[PDB]
Amino acid sequence: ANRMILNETAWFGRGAVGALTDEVKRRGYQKALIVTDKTLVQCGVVAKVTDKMDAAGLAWAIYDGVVPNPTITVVKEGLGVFQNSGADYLIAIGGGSPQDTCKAIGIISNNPEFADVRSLEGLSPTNKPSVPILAIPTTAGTAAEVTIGYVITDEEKRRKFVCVDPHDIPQVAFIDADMMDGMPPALKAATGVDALTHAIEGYITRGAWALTDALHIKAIEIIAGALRGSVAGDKDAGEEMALGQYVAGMGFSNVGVGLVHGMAHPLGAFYNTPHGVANAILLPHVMRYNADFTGEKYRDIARVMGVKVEGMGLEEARNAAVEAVFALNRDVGIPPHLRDVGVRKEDIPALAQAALDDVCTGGNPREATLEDIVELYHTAWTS
Amino acid sequence: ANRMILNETAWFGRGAVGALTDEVKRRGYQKALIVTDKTLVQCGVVAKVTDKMDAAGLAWAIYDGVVPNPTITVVKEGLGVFQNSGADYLIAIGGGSPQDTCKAIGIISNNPEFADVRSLEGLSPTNKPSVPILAIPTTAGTAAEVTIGYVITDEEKRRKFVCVDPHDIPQVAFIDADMMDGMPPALKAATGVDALTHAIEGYITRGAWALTDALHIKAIEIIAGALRGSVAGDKDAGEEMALGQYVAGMGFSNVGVGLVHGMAHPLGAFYNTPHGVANAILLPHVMRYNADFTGEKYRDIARVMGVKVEGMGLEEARNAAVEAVFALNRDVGIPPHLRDVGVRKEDIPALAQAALDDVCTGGNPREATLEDIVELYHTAWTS
Ligand SMILES: Nc1ncnc2c1ncn2[C@@H]1O[C@H](COP(=O)(O)OP(=O)(O)OC[C@H]2O[C@@H](O)[C@H](O)[C@@H]2O)[C@@H](O)[C@H]1O
Ligand SMILES: Nc1ncnc2c1ncn2[C@@H]1O[C@H](COP(=O)(O)OP(=O)(O)OC[C@H]2O[C@@H](O)[C@H](O)[C@@H]2O)[C@@H](O)[C@H]1O
Ligand SMILES: [Fe+3]
Ligand SMILES: [Fe+3]
Repeated sequence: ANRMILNETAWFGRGAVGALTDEVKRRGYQKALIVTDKTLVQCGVVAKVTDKMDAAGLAWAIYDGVVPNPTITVVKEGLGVFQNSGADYLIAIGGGSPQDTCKAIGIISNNPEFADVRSLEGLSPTNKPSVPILAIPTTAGTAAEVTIGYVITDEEKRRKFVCVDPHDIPQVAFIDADMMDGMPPALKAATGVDALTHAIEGYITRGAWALTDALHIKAIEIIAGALRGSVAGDKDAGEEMALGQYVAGMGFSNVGVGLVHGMAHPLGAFYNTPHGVANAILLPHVMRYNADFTGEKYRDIARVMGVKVEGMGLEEARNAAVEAVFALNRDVGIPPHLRDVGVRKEDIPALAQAALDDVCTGGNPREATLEDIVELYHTAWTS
Repeated sequence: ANRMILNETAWFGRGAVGALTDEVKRRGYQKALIVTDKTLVQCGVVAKVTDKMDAAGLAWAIYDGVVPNPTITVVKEGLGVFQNSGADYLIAIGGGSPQDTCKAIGIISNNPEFADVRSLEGLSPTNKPSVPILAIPTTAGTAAEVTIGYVITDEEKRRKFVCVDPHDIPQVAFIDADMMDGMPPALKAATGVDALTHAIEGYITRGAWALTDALHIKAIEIIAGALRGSVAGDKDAGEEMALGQYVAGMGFSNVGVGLVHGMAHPLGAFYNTPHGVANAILLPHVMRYNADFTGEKYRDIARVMGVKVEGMGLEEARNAAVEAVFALNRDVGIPPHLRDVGVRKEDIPALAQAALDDVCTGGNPREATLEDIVELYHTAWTS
């Protein structure tokens, strides 16, 4: 049998954060700890929520110590602030980095034996549900509001580790493009191709079945339809992106992804590479590697990305899908090679070993060796 | 902004009830009341769960007093057993009738002021969640396991009333075709077209939006593909129906249905007509009537029901959508006329009034008048 973890309650559309104060009152919670980052505070995005909480008369403290590719130190610091604050619930406001940090804090608080943080890696054997989380994404990106996965950086061991736990599922998700509009075009592109990567990897993942197939092929159609428009400042396309990224979440959380995420994670660990930029550069090269092990599925990807596949042979349709991704990356301004984002040639062996051991690689529909991954890094590295 | 209530946890596929004993142990629950009917006990369907519970040493009691179109009397009786059972959670085993009875019991148990049952009608103003419910459907049919609506028969007022309450959502759903196989062909046919009615009405309902559109159109595709096979005893067909009927639920719960359900409920109240048969006979007639208020959506329906809709204009396509429904009904042995199932012509005015006042009607994409519902009943009634 196949398990699906989803949000019991989610609110969708511009003004969705409007529903937060009523949801909190209904659940009888006392005091929030908002988990977020310096930018989202300074930019006024956090105030969009806190102003409504102030008006509703709902108490909150804040932790904005989160940095991109959040570290063990960031988690431990956040858990301390959560403890000193007297909060009884969590509000995650931001992208994957603040939301993953929130999940770790929420989990360790009710599962104190995991306080070293790195011991959460894998299928965390937690006995207790997280401290309730209310989740408000600010990127059109990670779907952390609906997934059971979170990614923390172990700096001592220079690796990103994936934690997978149904106990970390937020009680309510607020998916509001008014929280997303501040994203610089480059961030919309990076988080948008992260979402496309979730949906493409999820579509072809080893554990894929009919329900996740339906969710993923819909997310690919929405994301591929909307991302250029959203990067160009189109407000309706940003709302479409907000839905597409979430629908990708509903799928990949529950079945897995593949070698793109496997190879992206060590780039974050080694260089602090933005996760979506890493995914974006790797994705077409990994799709090529995986192509002959995906059955009819690249035909579907090509069709909902705007290719006429009607009279195409299967290998022709597979190339069309790969080229459609190279073209999207070009159109939204992601550079074509890993060298362009500062990946060192010397590091490929260590990166390849880290990728081989990443939790995500297990879902890849083609079984990757060390030599395959070394070669993929090289192919993606330069022309 | 649009709200989605879904199951936080759900298990899908043949053998999915195998996940029940672990879900109960992880939630620390001490004793179930199983809410079901005598037919499911008799056929050993209930034993498929209680045998697994016995092996895991999990305590249960049974209430099997549920009848089709469950009554205020049945709810009060089951409630009485729950209170004297010492149970701390519920397992609903059966179609809509047990699952809806189970939700009424679980709501009233934790919201005792609703003991008269009829005070639940509409957006039930409950302050507390239901007693936790684990939902196991045995028809390929109502999606009661994932919806927030339940339907009780008021015998003194001769009407079915809808109770809509986020507090009633089951904690875990187990969607297991093995629990469904024993449906007589006629029951697979009726519940299957109920599922199709949810998906079609959900797709064209007034509250419809992007997420519910994608769920409903996918559910129409799965059900149109699978239903003939499942009725004829095909294993895989039955598993596809089990998924499709659930996917329809994920949508219609959250946005509504229309005049088919509005007109079906009075037939249940007046004659105890099976819900699915009532929906089946009415569906193609009401689609016809709605056609001109559904923009392009009947184009999409005809397509996913296997009609080459390429050359066609909007009215060609609209009519093909309707005939695709007409044909499916015939093939699965559904009476094509209301007079076949003992609907009396004299009652049509009274039925029309009840249908105009049924909440499901409010979601209908075309705003119905009394005389329109009178005419639709007459159309659906004759040979
Ligand atoms: N609406 C916004 N407007 C402006 N800047 C924003 C906005 N939302 C986020 N940012 C900024 O974008 C930068 C990247 O934020 P992240 O949270 O790191 O981005 P995201 O891609 O959503 O999350 C990545 C993280 O999630 C994991 O899945 C992944 O492994 C990685 O750790 C930060 O400086 C953040 O302040
Ligand atoms: N697996 C099965 N095998 C054999 N018989 C079965 C099975 N499942 C159900 N039945 C029998 O089918 C009959 C109809 O069962 P219901 O639960 O009434 O059917 P369903 O269509 O699932 O629910 C209808 C109810 O749901 C509401 O949406 C609607 O208003 C109505 O009250 C009953 O006699 C029941 O015992
Ligand atoms: Fe990702
Ligand atoms: Fe129904």
